[PDB]
Amino acid sequence: GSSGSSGVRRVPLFENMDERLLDAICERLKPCLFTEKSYLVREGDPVNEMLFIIRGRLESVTTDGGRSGFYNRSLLKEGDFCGDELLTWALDPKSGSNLPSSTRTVKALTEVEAFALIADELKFVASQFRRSGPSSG
Repeated sequence: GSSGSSGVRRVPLFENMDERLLDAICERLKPCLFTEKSYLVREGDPVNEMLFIIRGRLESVTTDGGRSGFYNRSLLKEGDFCGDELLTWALDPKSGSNLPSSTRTVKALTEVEAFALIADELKFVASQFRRSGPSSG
């Protein structure tokens, strides 16, 4: 592609995370791209890997709940992350009830450009670091 400036500019997700944890997680980033009819996250289904939107577009759709009609369609802005729950999942070792779940169902309508992130590698680097303490602050 190009490889220049990485997203996660001012993302809250990586608030507690440390640089070392970033690079590590970054080093995990694998070369992959999403095409038409490409499902990133699925509501109700487990999450194997997370996708960090670097630069592209996507469509958010829901099934459960809703209002006026059916399936509330929507769009995500730039830097929008899906299955973010995974991030926490890894950050949460206590949570050992199978892979996490997505918040909504997103798809790829146009050529998207982002990387992939496996929970395993995540949790690994997550636990390895393990930086929380007796809730200080």
